[PDB]
Amino acid sequence: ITVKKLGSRIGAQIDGVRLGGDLDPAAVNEIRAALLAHKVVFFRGQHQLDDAEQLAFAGLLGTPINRWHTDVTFAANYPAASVLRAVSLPSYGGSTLWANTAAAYAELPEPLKCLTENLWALHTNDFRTEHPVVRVHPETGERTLLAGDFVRSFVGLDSHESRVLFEVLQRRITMPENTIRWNWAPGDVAIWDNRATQHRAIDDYDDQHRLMHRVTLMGDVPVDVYGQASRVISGAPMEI
Amino acid sequence: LITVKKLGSRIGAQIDGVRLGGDLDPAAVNEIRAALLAHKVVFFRGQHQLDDAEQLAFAGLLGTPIANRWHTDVTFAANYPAASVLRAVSLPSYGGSTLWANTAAAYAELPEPLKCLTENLWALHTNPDFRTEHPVVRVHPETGERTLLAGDFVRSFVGLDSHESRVLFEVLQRRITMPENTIRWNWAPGDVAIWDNRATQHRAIDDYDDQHRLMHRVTLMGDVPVDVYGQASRVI
Ligand SMILES: [Fe+3]
Ligand SMILES: [Fe+3]
Repeated sequence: ITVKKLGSRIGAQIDGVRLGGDLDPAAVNEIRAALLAHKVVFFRGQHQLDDAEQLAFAGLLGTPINRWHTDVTFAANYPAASVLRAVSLPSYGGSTLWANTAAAYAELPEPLKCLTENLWALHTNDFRTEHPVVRVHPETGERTLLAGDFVRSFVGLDSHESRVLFEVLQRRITMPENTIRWNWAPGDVAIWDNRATQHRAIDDYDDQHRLMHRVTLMGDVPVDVYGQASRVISGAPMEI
Repeated sequence: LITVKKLGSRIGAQIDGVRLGGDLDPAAVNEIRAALLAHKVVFFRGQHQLDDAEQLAFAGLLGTPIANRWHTDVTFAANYPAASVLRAVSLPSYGGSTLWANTAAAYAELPEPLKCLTENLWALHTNPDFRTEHPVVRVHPETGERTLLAGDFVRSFVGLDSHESRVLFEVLQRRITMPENTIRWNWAPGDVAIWDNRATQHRAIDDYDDQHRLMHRVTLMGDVPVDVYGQASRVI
């Protein structure tokens, strides 16, 4: 199977694969590895995928369970990844954005690294979690920025400071050079590494009917560059 | 003779029981120097005898004789002044007060993430074509206190873009100039101020309309800053 790089920082297309439960572990590995490298990966023409068969496919990768965000970061062990398929699409608009939060850390100036490495944030939805702003990716070892719309404030700074620094970091993360905007066709499937991305839907299709189907994979508790784990202030962990 | 009286919990003190001038006791000079370094700006009242001559001579006893935006003096230069001695000559009928902020306390009260940031940030200062790259945290060469070096002569932070620079500059300045960290002085005739330019910012206030206001300043030579790693500011 084949992997086409869609831009220099994020995104790839994968060809030669019919997604579903029957996949050869060597293929499944190539996909996993493509996902970890490119952060978000696309398959086209998967018209045969239905609800049951998406789930089944998801199951080979891990364990099934508007504004820029990482999914369910108001919880401690937020998802590692999702598989999203187009079901019915609008006649125009409806594209989706992803940003690479590992590339975004790696390109911080040294002073902003020192800042983010030591910075922690309260995320909320009731769910309240203090997470580090820089996590060590458990599979890749890359440090990734952890922020997005669930953030309420930063631990130890005031309102005004929190909001300003939040915007500084979000502007780097969402800089067009670090993002991919996907135009959805029928039979499109997307898979993203939620431990190294943010995403955002675009509401540019007037009130048109749109329906996607998503399967989400269970993820772990972030740890910072010192090994300290996120802290539950409020709410339960996610469970299967 | 001399007493030093705290004027605010973070900055400022008045010193009485001292006629300023070239004639001062070395113990008296030292007790002033001490207060200046602890309190960042100090004030002497009723110094009606002082004149240009006696101020310069007094200034000479402290070190070596060389505005309504918040700034540290002459930071576009590498070896910017350590301190200044300033006397009211002619004050307006209203207005004319002056602000100082304590840039050592400002550093010290930074959340640690922000200390990390500032310990590693360098700023380009400019002004007739002066340009220096200063650390944002300098190590005070007499007290060893770490102090924020910023103010209006800053154009940008090194390795950061324009938007970022501005935004972080404003985050810093907001902490530095928080009213709890500042002193606003109402000048009376005979008043003299001395401030440590290595641990302050100051600001004049233009709330006296047209009027004439005249002060006399004697500035003292300071050395080049170094960061917390020993690195010197670099002339461009
Ligand atoms: Fe989402
Ligand atoms: Fe000045």
